[PDB]
Amino acid sequence: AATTVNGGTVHFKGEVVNAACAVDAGSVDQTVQLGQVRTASLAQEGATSSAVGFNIQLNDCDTNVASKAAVAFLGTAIDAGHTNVLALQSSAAGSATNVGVQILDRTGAALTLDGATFSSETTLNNGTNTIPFQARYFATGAATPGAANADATFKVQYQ
Amino acid sequence: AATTVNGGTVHFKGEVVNAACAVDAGSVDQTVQLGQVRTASLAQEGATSSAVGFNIQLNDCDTNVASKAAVAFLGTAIDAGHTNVLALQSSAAGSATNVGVQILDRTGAALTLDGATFSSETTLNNGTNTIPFQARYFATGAATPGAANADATFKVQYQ
Amino acid sequence: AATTVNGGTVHFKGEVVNAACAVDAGSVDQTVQLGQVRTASLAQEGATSSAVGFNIQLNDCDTNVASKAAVAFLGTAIDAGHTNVLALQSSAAGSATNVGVQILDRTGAALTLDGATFSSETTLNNGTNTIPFQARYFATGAATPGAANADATFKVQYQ
Amino acid sequence: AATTVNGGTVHFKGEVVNAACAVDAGSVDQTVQLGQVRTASLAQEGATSSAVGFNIQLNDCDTNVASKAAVAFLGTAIDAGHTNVLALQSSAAGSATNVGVQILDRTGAALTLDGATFSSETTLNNGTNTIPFQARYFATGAATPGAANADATFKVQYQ
Amino acid sequence: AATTVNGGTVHFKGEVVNAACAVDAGSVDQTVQLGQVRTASLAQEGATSSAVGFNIQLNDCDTNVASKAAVAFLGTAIDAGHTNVLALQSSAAGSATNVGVQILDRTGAALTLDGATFSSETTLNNGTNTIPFQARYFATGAATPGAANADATFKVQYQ
Amino acid sequence: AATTVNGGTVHFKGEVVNAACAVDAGSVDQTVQLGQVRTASLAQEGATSSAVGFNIQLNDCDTNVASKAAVAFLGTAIDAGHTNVLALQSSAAGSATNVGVQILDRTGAALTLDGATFSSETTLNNGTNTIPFQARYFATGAATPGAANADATFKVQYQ
Repeated sequence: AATTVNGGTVHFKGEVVNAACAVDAGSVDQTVQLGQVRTASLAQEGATSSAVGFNIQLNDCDTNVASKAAVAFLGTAIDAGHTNVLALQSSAAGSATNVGVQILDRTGAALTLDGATFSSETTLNNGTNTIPFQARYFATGAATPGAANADATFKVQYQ
Repeated sequence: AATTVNGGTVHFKGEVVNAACAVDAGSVDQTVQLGQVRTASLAQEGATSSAVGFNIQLNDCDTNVASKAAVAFLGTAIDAGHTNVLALQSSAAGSATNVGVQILDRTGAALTLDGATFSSETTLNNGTNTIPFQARYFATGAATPGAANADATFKVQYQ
Repeated sequence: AATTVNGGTVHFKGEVVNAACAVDAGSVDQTVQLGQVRTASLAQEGATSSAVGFNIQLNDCDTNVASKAAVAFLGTAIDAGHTNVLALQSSAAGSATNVGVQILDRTGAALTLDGATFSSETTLNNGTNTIPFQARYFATGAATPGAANADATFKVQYQ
Repeated sequence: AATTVNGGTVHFKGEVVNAACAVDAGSVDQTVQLGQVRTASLAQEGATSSAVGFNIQLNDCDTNVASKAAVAFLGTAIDAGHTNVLALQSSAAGSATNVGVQILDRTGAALTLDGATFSSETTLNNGTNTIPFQARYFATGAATPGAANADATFKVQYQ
Repeated sequence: AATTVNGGTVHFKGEVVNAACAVDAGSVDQTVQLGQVRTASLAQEGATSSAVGFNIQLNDCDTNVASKAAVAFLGTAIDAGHTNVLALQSSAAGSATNVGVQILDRTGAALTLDGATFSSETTLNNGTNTIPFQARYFATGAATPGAANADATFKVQYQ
Repeated sequence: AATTVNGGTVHFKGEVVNAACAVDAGSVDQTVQLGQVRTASLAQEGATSSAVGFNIQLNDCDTNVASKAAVAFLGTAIDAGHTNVLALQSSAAGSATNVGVQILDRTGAALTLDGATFSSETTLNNGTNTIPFQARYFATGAATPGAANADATFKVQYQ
C-alpha cells in the first residue's frame, strides 16, 4: 500500500561569482521596514526623517586576493536635480508625492544612484563580513499622505 | 585589478501619514506566538484560555494636535453569532475547529472585528507611547486538534 | 602575524528627554520576583497576599526646574469592575485564574491602570531620588493553581 | 477631528493539541547561542567541545492523564555513520567543514536524529515542568574555519 | 509645569500553588558562588572538594495540611555511570573537563539528578522553614583548567 | 497509550574560528542599556554625558600562539567630521537629533568607527580574559528629545 501522490515543485535560486567573497543568501533579496512618518516632519525641501539601518554580509572572504570592498546602488532618481534620491513605486494611484528615499554610506553621506559611484572602502578579514548602511526619507517639496515603497539593486567591487 | 560582480536587491517598505503620531517600524507587521493549548481546556461553548500580550508603539507624538488615541481591528469573524472572534486560516487541511482568537482591550473587554468599533481611549504624551493588548483562544463548541493561525489589521483614530 | 577574526554585535538602548530628572539605567527595565503564593490565602474576592517592594530611581534631578514628581502606570485590567488590578499574561495555557496583580503607592492605595491617574506627589532634591512602590496579589474569586506573570509601563510627571 | 489613519497587520501563531501538557509559547521556536570555538580544539574525528544548555518547558500538566514524558529530535544527519550528529546549514558558501552539532539527553548521551528514538523519560508533576538539554560541537576530521548554524525539530511523547 | 515623560517597563514574576508551604522569593532563583578550586586536589576519579552551603526557604507553612517536606533535583548528568553529578555548561569553549558538580543532602549523601528520587524528609513547623544543602566538585578523571558553571531545578514534595 | 504530538523548532547559532581565543556566547550578541539623558546636559557641540560600561569576554585563550589582543569597531558615522561618533537608528519617525554614541577604550580615548583602527592592546593570560569598554552620548549641537538606539559590530586581532 504505497499510495503515491503528487507533491509539488521546488525552485532554486543562486549565482556563481569569480570574486574574493560571496554575498550571503539572506542579503541577496531583503525587505527593510521603515515605518510610518508624519507629514509635519516633512514640510520643505531638504527635510529628512530618522534613519533605519540594514546590513549586507560577505561570506568566505579571502584577504590574499582582495583587501577592500565597496558597494554601489542603482535605481530611478526622483528627478534630474536630485541624483541621490530614490523614487516611490507602488501602483498607479496611492503613492505619496514630493518625497523620496536616500541611502546613507558608512560615513553618513548620501550615495548617488547611478550604478557607478561606489561607497567608501572597508577593510576585510577572512571569514564573515558585514557592511553597515542606513536609509531615510528626503522631502523635495510639501509632502502629502500616501504609500512609500522603493526598490534598488547593488553591485560589489573587490580590489 | 578591481573585480566587480552583481549583488542583489533591496526592497523598502513604508508609509506617510497626516496624523499626530507614527506607528513604530517594529509594530507595522509583527507575529505573536500564542503557544499550544490542550483540548481539555476547551470543552464547551464560551470556554477560554490564558492570554498572551502584545503592544503597539507610537512614536513622535505631539499633544498640541491630539491628546487621545484608539485602535480598531478588522478581520474575518468565525460566525454570524460571534462577531468578536477571529477565524483560523492556515491552509485547506489541518486546522482546528470550533475555536477562534479573541483580542482584548486594555479594559479586559473583547473587540468587535468590524473596523468601526474603536477601543477605549488612552491619554498620550510627547514622545514614545505604548498601548497594551492581549489575545486568547475562544471555544465555540468542542475543540479538535489542529493548527491555529490568524491575521488581522488595525487602524488608529487620533481624537 | 595579525590573525584577525570576526567578533560580534553590540546593541545600545537609550532615550533623550527634556525634563528635570532622568530615569536610571537599571530602572528602565526591571524584573520583580513575587514568589509563590498558596491558594489557601486566596479563597474569595477581595483577598490579598503579602507585598513585595520595588522602587524607581531618578538621576541628575534639578530643583530649579521642578519640585515634585508622580508616576502613572498603564496596563491591561482584569475586567471592567476592577480597574486597579493587572491581568496575567504568560502563554496560552498554564496561567492562574481569578487572580491579578495590584500596584500600591507610597500612600498605600492601589493605582488605576489607565495611564492618566498619577500617584501621590513626592518632593525631590538635587542629585539622586528614589520613589518606593509595592506589588501584591489580588484575588477576584476562587483562585486556581498556575503561573502568574505580568507587565506594565509607567510615565513620569514633573509638576 | 477623528483623523483616522491606516495601521498595520498582526499575525497570530499557535496550535491545539490533545495531550496531557502543552508546550510553552517561549519554547516552540527558540534560538541557542553556542558561541565561537577554536579550530585547535577540533583536530581529529570524535573530538568534542564544551556544552551549552537549553530547556523545553511544559505547561498545564495533568498527572492523571499521563505521568512521564520524552522527546525525540528530527534533522539532517551529517553522514551515514554519524546519525547522531546534526549537519550545518547556513548558506551556499562560508560554512565550517567536518564538524556538526550534537544534542545530549539528560543522561549525558547523544540522541539519534531520526524522529523515532525518544530520549529518557522524566516524571511530571501538576503545573509547569522543565526538561534540560545540552548542545555541543562534534568534529568528524580536521575542522575548517567558517560559520556553524543548524536547525532541528522535536516531538513529545506523553506516555 | 506639567511635563510628562515616558518611563520604562516593569516585569512581574510569580506562581500560585496549591500546597502547604510556598517558596520564598529569594529562593526561586539564586546563584551560588563556589569559587576557584586547584586542579592539584582533583587528580583522579572520586576526588572531591570542599563544600559550599545554600538554603531553600519555605514561607507560610501549615502543620495541618502537611508535616514533612522533601525536594528532588533535575539536571543533565555527566555520564551514564555518574547519575548524581551535574555537567558543566557555560559556552562552547573554555570549560573544564572531567569535573562535575555534586549536590549533597542534609544527611550527607548525594542525590540522583533524575527529578524523581527525593531527599530525606524534614519536619516542618508553622511559619518559616529552611532546608540546608551543600555543593561540591567531583572529578571523573584528570581535571583540566576552565569554567565550572552549572544549573539545575528542584521540585518540592509535601507529605 | 503513547499520544505523540508535535513540538517545535530549535535554532542553533555559532561560529568556528582559527585564533588564539574564542568569544564567549554571552558577548557575541549583547544589549547595553544606557538609560535616559536630559537635554540640559547636551546643549553645545562636544558636550558628553556620563558613561556606561560593558565587557567583551574571551575564552580558552592560549599564551603560546599569541599574547596580546585588540578590538576594532565598525558602524555608521554621524558626519564626515565626526568619524568617532555612532549614528542613531531605531525607526523613521522618532529619534534624537544632533546626538550620537561614542565608544571609549580602556585608555579613555574614543575609537574611530571604520573597522581598521584597532584599540589599545591588552596582555592576555591562559583561561578567561575580559576587556573593558565604555559608552556615552555625544552632542553635535542642540539636542532634541527622542529615542537613542544604535548598533555596532566589532572584530578581534590576536597579534
